[PDB]
Amino acid sequence: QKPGETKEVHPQLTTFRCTKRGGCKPATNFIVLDSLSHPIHRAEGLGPGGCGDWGNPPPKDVCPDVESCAKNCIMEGIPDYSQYGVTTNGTSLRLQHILPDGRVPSPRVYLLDKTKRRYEMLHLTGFEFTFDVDATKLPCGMNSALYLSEMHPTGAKSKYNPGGAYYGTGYCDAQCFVTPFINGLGNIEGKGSCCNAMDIWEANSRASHVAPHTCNKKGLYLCEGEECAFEGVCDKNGCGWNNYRVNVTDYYGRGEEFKVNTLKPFTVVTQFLANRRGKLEKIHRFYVQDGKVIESFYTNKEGVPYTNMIDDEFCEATGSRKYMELGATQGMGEALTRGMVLAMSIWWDQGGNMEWLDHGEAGPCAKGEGAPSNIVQVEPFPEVTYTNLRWGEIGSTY
Ligand SMILES: *[C@@H]1O[C@H](CO)[C@@H](O)[C@H](O)[C@H]1NC(C)=O
Ligand SMILES: *[C@@H]1O[C@H](CO)[C@@H](O)[C@H](O)[C@H]1NC(C)=O
Repeated sequence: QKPGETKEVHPQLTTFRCTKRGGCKPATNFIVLDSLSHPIHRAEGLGPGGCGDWGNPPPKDVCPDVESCAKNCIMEGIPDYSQYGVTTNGTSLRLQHILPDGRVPSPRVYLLDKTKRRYEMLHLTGFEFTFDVDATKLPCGMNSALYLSEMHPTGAKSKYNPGGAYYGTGYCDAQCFVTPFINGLGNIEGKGSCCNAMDIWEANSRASHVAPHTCNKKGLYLCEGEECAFEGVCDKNGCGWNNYRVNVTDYYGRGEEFKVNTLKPFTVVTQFLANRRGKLEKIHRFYVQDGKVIESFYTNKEGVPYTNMIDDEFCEATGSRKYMELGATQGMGEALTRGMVLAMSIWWDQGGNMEWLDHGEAGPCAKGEGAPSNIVQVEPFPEVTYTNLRWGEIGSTY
């Protein structure tokens, strides 16, 4: 859409680049909200309303073609990110789901490089990514997420998309969802926005999930028809890793009786281990709390290979068919090596209560506990804070 008059004021976030010899060194980065979360309205004289809702093409009368959509739909800058539940303080990023004015911004943001015009590209095969988190105010049904998508570095800045990454354009993931704009351009044919995605962190205070998602396409692919579906170009399900699903029920939760106690803040380490030819082979997650390393659990379920790490053998044995067919752990790693954009978000799920994260086989939450109508009785103001984002050499971030 056309950038409007209103100025965009991005929150600044200090992050770190780490090596064993040099330790962790500060770097200046900026934070940008998703393009379609900025105010999107019609050009002067066309009346009130936006340019389409999630899941659909843009409206045909303001957008009959890309060129008309590019002048008839306006995307305003956000001068005060706090009005969308997004604030920073030095090395910390606070995401608030619900505000006191009653809105539910549910923010999704990306990490911009120091120029503000290009996303920070992370290349993590053979390296590790680490962060500290406070998950106390995330009850059953909430999802705080921190992940990588293979978005274009400038947000696909182009003739009809002059805003680019400065405005948060170019979102994609492995779900191939239909959005009214893709790469900042009206999505006239209602295609889906597809790309490889590494779900580093999807969690609340009750459960923690990790999952790589492969696609057989490089970068953002605009799919049509069956390309967008389950047997198409991307792996919807991913290769999931959750202590509850592998029958280790005392690892993570609210209380001293769990090895990772979500009543207190903790550190989350994720290592992308490669073979001697440079291809990703294993994904290893462990935690640090109160100055002590907390090793990963090992699997404990009949029919699941004994492992403390994500790998092809584990993914295949747990039924992750599309993950294997669309590239497997090596394919995930090839996307990581090309370069990925960091996304952070906080959201709930009116349709299914986030059951795949923390109910049944996945956690301790009861049927209905995760509904939004019930979340607000437990915690009226859900939020998450991420602090000291840092990445680099194996063994150097913690
Ligand atoms: C920013 O962080 C410092 C602690 O490092 C804290 O003392 C201060 O209250 C924080 N600022 C805001 C606006 O919360
Ligand atoms: C789950 O773990 C318990 C031990 O805590 C064990 O008795 C049970 O057999 C395990 N279940 C499966 C399906 O392996």
